[PDB]
Amino acid sequence: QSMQPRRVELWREPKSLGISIVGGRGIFIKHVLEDSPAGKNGTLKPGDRIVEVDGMDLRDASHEQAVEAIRKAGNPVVFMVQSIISTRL
Repeated sequence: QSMQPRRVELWREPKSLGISIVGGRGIFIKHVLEDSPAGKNGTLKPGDRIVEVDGMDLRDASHEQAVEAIRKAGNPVVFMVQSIISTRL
């Protein structure tokens, strides 16, 4: 698998997007709600790194910065996500 971030579009429903995030001083997905736009997409999982939202860099974002940027996203919400991790041992 490419270790390039991948584009993920979430379509808002008139409630939440369905992700819990942690981190930020990376931004990571902690949980995905099954019955939500994130759950329905099917490709987002705990541990995924959110690197951009709607073209905006979140690599070095604070937690609060990320939260606002995602809350203030339009429709669809476009994420770039890093889903593959390699670890050197």
